[PDB]
Amino acid sequence: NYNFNEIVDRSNNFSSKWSEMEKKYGTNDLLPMWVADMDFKAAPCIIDSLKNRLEQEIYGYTTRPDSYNESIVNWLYRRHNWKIKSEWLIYSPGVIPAISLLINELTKANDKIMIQEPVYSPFNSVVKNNNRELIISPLQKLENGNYIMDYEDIENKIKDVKLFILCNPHNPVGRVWTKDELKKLGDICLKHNVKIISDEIHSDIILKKHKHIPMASISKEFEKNTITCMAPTKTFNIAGLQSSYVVLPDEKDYKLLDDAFTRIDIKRNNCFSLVATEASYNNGESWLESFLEYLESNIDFAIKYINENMPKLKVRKPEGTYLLWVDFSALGLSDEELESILVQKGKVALNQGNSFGIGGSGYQRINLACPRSMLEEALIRIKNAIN
Amino acid sequence: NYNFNEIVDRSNNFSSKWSEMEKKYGTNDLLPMWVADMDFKAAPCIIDSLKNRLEQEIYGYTTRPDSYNESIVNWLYRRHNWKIKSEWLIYSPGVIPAISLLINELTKANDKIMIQEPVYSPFNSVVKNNNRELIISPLQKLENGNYIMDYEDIENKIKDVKLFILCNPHNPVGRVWTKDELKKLGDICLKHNVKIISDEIHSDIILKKHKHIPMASISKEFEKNTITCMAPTKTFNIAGLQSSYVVLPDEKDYKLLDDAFTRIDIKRNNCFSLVATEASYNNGESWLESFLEYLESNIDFAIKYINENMPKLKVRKPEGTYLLWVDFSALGLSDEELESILVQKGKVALNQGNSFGIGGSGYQRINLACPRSMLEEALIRIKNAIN
Ligand SMILES: *Cc1c(COP(=O)(O)O)cnc(C)c1O
Ligand SMILES: *Cc1c(COP(=O)(O)O)cnc(C)c1O
Ligand SMILES: [Cl-]
Ligand SMILES: [Cl-]
Ligand SMILES: [Cl-]
Ligand SMILES: [Cl-]
Ligand SMILES: [Mg+2]
Ligand SMILES: [Mg+2]
Ligand SMILES: [Mg+2]
Ligand SMILES: [Mg+2]
Ligand SMILES: [Mg+2]
Ligand SMILES: [Mg+2]
Ligand SMILES: [Mg+2]
Ligand SMILES: [Mg+2]
Ligand SMILES: [Mg+2]
Repeated sequence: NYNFNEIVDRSNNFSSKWSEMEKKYGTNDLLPMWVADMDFKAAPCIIDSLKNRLEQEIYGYTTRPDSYNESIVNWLYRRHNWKIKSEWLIYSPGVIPAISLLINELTKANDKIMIQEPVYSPFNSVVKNNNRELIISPLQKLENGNYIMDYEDIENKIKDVKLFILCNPHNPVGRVWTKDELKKLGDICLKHNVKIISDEIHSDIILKKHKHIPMASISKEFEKNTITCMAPTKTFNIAGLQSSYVVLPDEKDYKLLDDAFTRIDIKRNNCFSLVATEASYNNGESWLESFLEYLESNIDFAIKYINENMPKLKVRKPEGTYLLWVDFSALGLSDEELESILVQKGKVALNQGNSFGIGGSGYQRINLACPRSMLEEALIRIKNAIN
Repeated sequence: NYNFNEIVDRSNNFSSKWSEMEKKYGTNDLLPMWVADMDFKAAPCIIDSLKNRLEQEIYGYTTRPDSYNESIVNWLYRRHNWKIKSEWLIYSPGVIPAISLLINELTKANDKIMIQEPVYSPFNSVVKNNNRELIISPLQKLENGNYIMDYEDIENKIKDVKLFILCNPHNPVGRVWTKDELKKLGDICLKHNVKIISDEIHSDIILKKHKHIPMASISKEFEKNTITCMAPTKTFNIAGLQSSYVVLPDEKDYKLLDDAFTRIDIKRNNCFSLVATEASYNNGESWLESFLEYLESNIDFAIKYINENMPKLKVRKPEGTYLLWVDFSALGLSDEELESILVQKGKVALNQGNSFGIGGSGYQRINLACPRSMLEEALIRIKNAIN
């Protein structure tokens, strides 16, 4: 037991979630339920690792000890049944930096790169900002409200594509893809000699009855065709420490990314990231399991509240991530109108669905990694906004 | 007064200086006097800013409050008499990453970039790793042992150059360029429409009777032709925190670098870098002044020791930086022989002059930002090596 009910003031915590809404929504005087970090304290093991490193009193250039990558190897093996080699790992300050460099190195200007919308908006922008062409294969929104891949669409568009960027679990719709769904996609990509970059940052935030399957874990051929991005940051609420890794089982790919990070001279973890990453994987599993029980309770509470109190809204329980994807289309409001009522009448900040691209219109994304009290206040504000 | 004589054992401090010699020198069992970080504890104000941040116990995405760039603006004004606008500042995790992106955006493949050797080795590799053409204008080593710029050579090689990368103060030779030296260089570059990137990371480490002059501060004409990189990291020994900034008074340059950082999605300080940077500039001046007295004492001690005890070596007192550039050529040993006898017999790890490019042969670089006891030991081991 860790006390996830505890409310922590973040008004003095140099938090973008609490302090950068003015830019985006027009004011900071809103209840923030938008950007994906949590309103929970880091695991005690993380905090103590930071304290111990702080007490050294010298903060020079940091070497990466073998125990760091060993912690990552062991995490992936015991949590995801995927045994990797330490030699396959590259440090990156974040997932999107790594994907950016990978796009620059693995493709030529104007090459086609495929994603599936609605999705995390940096997928769309990182392609365009690198002067490659973005090809969107929208997820299919079924008449039952759920989302699946559009395999027929992918096969129709795949012929001149060079890379496919997968979100697994998929933010914002909350899908934890099954082995069979991943096998179908992976076989298509292999048939067409398309490499997959799998963004698996949400890999540890998986609800009951679901299991994360790394795309690269399915078979040795999928392993060699997949470059995987993961991090401790979403799992343990340590984005402010900046730490991620890339698993590249193909040495040609490894060399290209290693050379790219040499080119921009980004090689070392900061000193706190170093210790917190190792501490989170070696010692954070008990906190994580407790977090996932608390999160599932928040999810169930939120869905029940919505279905009882805002019955015009439609919501499907996510299989993973701590983000809820809620359909407001029955209100008959344009996306701008919906944002305006939520901000001005509700005083609540949710992520606008349209920001995730095709299939986002009419939706809003709500962050449930917060104390129940804060979640309830958010739901009350939404109820007031739409009434 | 601060206790610079205190030895801080860095064996458990995940320090690259103490733990990465095996790669470069064959063995970890050497006294490290190479990589430029200090063997001193951080200023109290830094340690405590980190502790107070740590005790908030939430490490999510970090906003940059106005106070952070205000600290930088105020520092540049009161320390260097250079009044900048906060709107000119772009965050970078380091100086070389910023220069790398600057090179990619301000020039085309195979364009010419000029540097002055011997110089910090990333200046050479950042140009070549970006597939630009490197035009070296060696510094002129005078028969009195000092270094000046080779203006004739610059004028002869500059006609087709796009960018000039200036080191001010110049690592490793320790020059603090005078206003007149900088004016002469700047005018040559302006005549030929050559933009100057000025790496001024050593700007605060300035010895008595010398004064740092930002190239961009000389005039408005110079300001619009100059892009400046600075950081708290060398000053305050916080390279493990990762923080630097770029001053771009030209809005077109600002937009190109802003867009580059958007492309690789590196925008936010880590949470600890944020608080330490502001604390160092708002509260660290007293520590800095004390450090500069201790450093100058160490320099005077080392030069006296060398001239008395290793009289075939030649050394000139640095005007800036904490790095001592010592000529071993009178021993009649090759660079290879020299390196062997220092590592294997002295058991001392110095930076080999040849790593700094043209004009480095015969030289070794020693880091003097350590307790006197450690400096004495290094000098004793160098003496033992060459006897
Ligand atoms: C939050 C998030 C990230 C974070 O990216 P960084 O560049 O590591 O900050 C990456 N991918 C997805 C799908 C996310 O939701
Ligand atoms: C130490 C040093 C740097 C540091 O580079 P970062 O990329 O900030 O680590 C840059 N320039 C010079 C001249 C240096 O001596
Ligand atoms: Cl379904
Ligand atoms: Cl309703
Ligand atoms: Cl002489
Ligand atoms: Cl001698
Ligand atoms: Mg301790
Ligand atoms: Mg097959
Ligand atoms: Mg397997
Ligand atoms: Mg209903
Ligand atoms: Mg406090
Ligand atoms: Mg702000
Ligand atoms: Mg010209
Ligand atoms: Mg002599
Ligand atoms: Mg003595």
